[PDB]
Amino acid sequence: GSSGSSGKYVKILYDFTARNANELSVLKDEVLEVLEDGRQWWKLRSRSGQAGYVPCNILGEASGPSSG
Repeated sequence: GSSGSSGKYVKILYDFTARNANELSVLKDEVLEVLEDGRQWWKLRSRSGQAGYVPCNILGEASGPSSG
């Protein structure tokens, strides 16, 4: 089952079009769920239930104004 309920996320900076399955298709101003980090390409997962790899170049730190 679910391990953690409170982790981290990434806010897409540039709209990316997954060239293949291995890749994930995201848009700008989007927030996916980071699964694998500290690696060449991160593995995010859309709300649709899809998971792919993308460049961290477009990735960016996601933070909120009021949320401890």
